[PDB]
Amino acid sequence: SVFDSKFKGIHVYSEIGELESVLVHEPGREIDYITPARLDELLFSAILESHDARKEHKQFVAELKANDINVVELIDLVAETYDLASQEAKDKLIEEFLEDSEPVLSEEHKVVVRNFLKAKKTSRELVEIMMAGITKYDLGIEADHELIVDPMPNLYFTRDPFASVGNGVTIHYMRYKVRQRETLFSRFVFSNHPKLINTPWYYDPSLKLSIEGGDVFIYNNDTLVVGVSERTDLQTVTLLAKNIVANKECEFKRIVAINVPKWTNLMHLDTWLTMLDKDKFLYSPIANDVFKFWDYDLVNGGAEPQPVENGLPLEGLLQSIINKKPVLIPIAGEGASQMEIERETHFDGTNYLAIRPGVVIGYSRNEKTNAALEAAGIKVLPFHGNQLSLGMGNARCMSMPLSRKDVKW
Amino acid sequence: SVFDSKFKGIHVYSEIGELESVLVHEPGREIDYITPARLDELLFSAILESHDARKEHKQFVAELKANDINVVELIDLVAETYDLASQEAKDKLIEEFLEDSEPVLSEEHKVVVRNFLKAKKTSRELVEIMMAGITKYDLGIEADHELIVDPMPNLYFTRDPFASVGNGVTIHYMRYKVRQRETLFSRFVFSNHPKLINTPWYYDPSLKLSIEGGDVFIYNNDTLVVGVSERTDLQTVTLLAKNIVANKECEFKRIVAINVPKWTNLMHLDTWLTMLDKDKFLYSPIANDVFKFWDYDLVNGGAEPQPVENGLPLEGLLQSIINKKPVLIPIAGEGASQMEIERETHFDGTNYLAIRPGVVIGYSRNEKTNAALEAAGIKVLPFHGNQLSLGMGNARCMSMPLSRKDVKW
Ligand SMILES: *[C@@]([N])(=O)[N][C][C][C][C]([N])C([O])=O
Ligand SMILES: *[C@@]([N])(=O)[N][C][C][C][C]([N])C([O])=O
Repeated sequence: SVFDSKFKGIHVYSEIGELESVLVHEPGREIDYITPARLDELLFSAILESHDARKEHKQFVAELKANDINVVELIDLVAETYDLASQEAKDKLIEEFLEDSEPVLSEEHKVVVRNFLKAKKTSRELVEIMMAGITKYDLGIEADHELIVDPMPNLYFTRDPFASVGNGVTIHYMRYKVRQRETLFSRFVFSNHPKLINTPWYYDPSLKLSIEGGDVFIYNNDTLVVGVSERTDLQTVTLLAKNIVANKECEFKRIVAINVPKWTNLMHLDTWLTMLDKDKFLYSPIANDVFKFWDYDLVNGGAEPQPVENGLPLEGLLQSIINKKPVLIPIAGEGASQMEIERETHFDGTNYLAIRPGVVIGYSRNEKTNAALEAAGIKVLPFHGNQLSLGMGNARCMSMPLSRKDVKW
Repeated sequence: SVFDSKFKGIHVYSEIGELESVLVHEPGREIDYITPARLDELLFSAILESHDARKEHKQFVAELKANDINVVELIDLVAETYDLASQEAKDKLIEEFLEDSEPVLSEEHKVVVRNFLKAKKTSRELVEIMMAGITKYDLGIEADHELIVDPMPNLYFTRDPFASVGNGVTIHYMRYKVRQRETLFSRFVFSNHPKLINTPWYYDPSLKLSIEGGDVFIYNNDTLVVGVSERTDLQTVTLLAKNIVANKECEFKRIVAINVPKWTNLMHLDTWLTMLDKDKFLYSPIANDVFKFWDYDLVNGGAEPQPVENGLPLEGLLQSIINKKPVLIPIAGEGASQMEIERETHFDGTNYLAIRPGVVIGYSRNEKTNAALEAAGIKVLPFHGNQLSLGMGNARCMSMPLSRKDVKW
C-alpha cells in the first residue's frame, strides 16, 4: 500500500505538527500540453521545462522522505483504490470523467474515449491518461483539434482539490473548470479506499460555492482559518461553518476568515500568510492594508453561524488564536526593498510547508525570505524548484498533509 | 585587452564562418530590478532566477571558449575603452547617460547621479552601475520611488543594439526606450576603441527609424537579409539600403527583406528563420503563410533603392541567394504536433548561433528541435539556459559576432 502501517486515517489538527503522511503528485504528461496561447486559461505564469520540473519534484519528495515522512503519490493512491474498488465504482469513475470532460465530448468521441480508457491494460495507465489528457493521436482518429480531452496540468498542486480538516475532509468546488476536474480523484479515493472511507466530509463539489485548499488552515484543535481570496468566497466559508456545526463528531470551535488581495497569481491565503511554528507567522507586507477578518462561532453561534467582523490588527488577531505573543516575519526580511518584497512575494515566498514545528521546506530561490526565516529561528530545508515555481505555487501548494503528530502546545 | 592578438576589426561576411571573436554580456544587477508589474514594460516573459541565470550564461561562454573563440564581455570592453578614451569622451559618456535616462531625471537628481558616477573609483564600477540601474539606496537619498535610473535588463541580448555588417556596423534606433538606452555603449566603444574606431557605420541611433540586430543576417559577401518584424520596419531597411549605397567601400550588392509574424514575444526574424550551414536553414512552420519578400538592388537601383516584391516561395527565395537548393528544417522536426511546434517555437527554437558551418549552440530545452538538427547533419552543442530563455531569446540573441573566418562556399 501507498500508506505505511501506522497510517490510520486523516488526522490533521495543526499546520505544524510532525508530518507523518503527505499527498503529492509529480507533474506527469499533463504539463507537456501547456501551450503559449493557453497559459492564462491553464493557470500558469509561463511554460515549465518538463524534464527539470519532474527532477525538481523528485528532490522535493526526497527531502520529505529523508525526514521519515510517508510520501503518497496521487497516481498510485488512485490506482490502488481502483484495484480494490467495486466494478460499479470502477465504471462510474470512467463515466464521471467523461461527463465532466473539458472540452465537452460529442457522443461519438465519448464512445471512442470510453473504449480507449477501458482498453488500458493497467490501473496506473488508466489513471495516468485521465490526468494527462487525451489527444486525437492517442485515439487514432481525425479531429479538428488535437486535445480531445484537456490535460489537468495543475494536479501537482495537491494542496487545492481537497483539504484534511482534523479527522474530516473538505472536497472542494474549485473556481475554474480546469481544476474542478481534479476533484474527481479526490471523491474517488475517499469514497473507496479502506483507510479513507470512514472520513467524514465537511464539503463536497456538488455545493457549487467556490473554495480551495490553499485557503484552508488548521491552526489548532479549536480554530480553523480560511482565506477569502481569488478562489474562496466568504459565503462559501459561511456554508462550511454551517456544515461543520451540522457534524456532531467534529470538534472545531471557531473559524477565522481572512481577506486577502484578490490577485490571480497569488490566489490563496497561503500566498500571503502562513503559520510555520507554534508562534511564528510568515506574511507579505503587500497585503498590509487589505487584511480583514471575520469570526465564526461554531459553538454558540446557532446552526448557521455568520461572519462577525473582527477589527483587531493582524498581530492581535493571531494572538487571539494561539494565546501567546505571535512573531510576524515579513517576506524578504526587515530592511528589504519593495522590489525584493514584490519579487519574493511573487514566487510564493510565504508558501512554505512546515514538516515539524519551526522546520520548513520551500524553494531555494527566495533567498532573502529564507535568510529571514533562519534569523527568526526557523530551520529551512531548501530544494531547487525554479521550473515548478512557474506554476505559481511553492511547497505548501504541492502538498496535502494526511496526518500530523500532535503538537505539544 | 578583451580582444585577442589576432582581432583586427569587424569581419563578418556570413552567418556561419568559424567564429573568432564574439560579444556577449553576462546579466548583471540589472535583472534583479525586474518586478512583476513591469514584465511587459521591461520585455520579459517572466522573472528570472538571477543566480541560475548567471550560471547558465557562464556555461554558454564556457562552451564558446572550448571552441577556440575570443569571447568579449561588454562590461570589460566598455571599461577598457573608457580607460583609454579622451577626457572629453569620458565626460560625454556620463552626460549622454544622464540625458537619456529613464525615467527622466529632475535637475536635482541629475546632479546627485552625476556626482555619484564620477565618484566611482574604477571604470568597471562605473560601467556596471550604468548598466544595472540606480536606486535611491545606492545614492543615499530620500525619494518617492526606489529606482532613480532604470536598469537596462536586456543588455545580455547583445545581438540587438548593433550588428556587424561585413567590415562595417549598424548601430540601431531600437523600438523601445528600455533598450534604446543600451546603444549608448555601442556608440561609445565604436567611437573610441582603437580596434573599432575605423569601422564604418551604415546606421546610427539618430536616424529614428526602428531596426534591431536580431533582424540582421549576413548571408554572404553579396547578400544581406533583414527582417520586417515587430522591431524592424521595411521603411528602415529602405533607409539602410540608401546608406549602404552611399558608402563606396561597402561591397554588399543586395538586401532581401523578409516579412515575419509581428509577435511581441518573437520579435525578430531570427525567431522565425536562421541559416546554420552553407545550405541548411531552421524555420518555424507557424510563419508559413506570413513570410513575404522584397529585394533591394544595391548596385543598379540608383541612390535610393526601393523594395521590389519577390514572389518566390521560401525555398525558391533562399535558392536565389545561395544558388543551391536549400534544406529547410522545421521546428520540432517532422511529424511534431502543433503543441510541440508552438512550444519550441515559443522558446526561440529557431535561434541558434552557428560557430562554424553545421555546428551550433542553443538551449537544451528544445529537445525535438535539437533532434531534428542532428538528424539533418548539424552538430548541436547544447547548454542549459532555462532562466535565460525567460527573456525571450536564445544563443543567437545573446551574441554578436565581431569576426568570422571566410567561408569556403
Ligand atoms: C497554492 N496552494 O496557493 N496553490 C497554487 C496553485 C497554482 C495553480 N497554477 C492554480 O491553481 O492557479
Ligand atoms: C533575439 N535577437 O531574437 N532577441 C531577443 C531579445 C529579447 C528581449 N527581452 C527584447 O528585446 O524583447
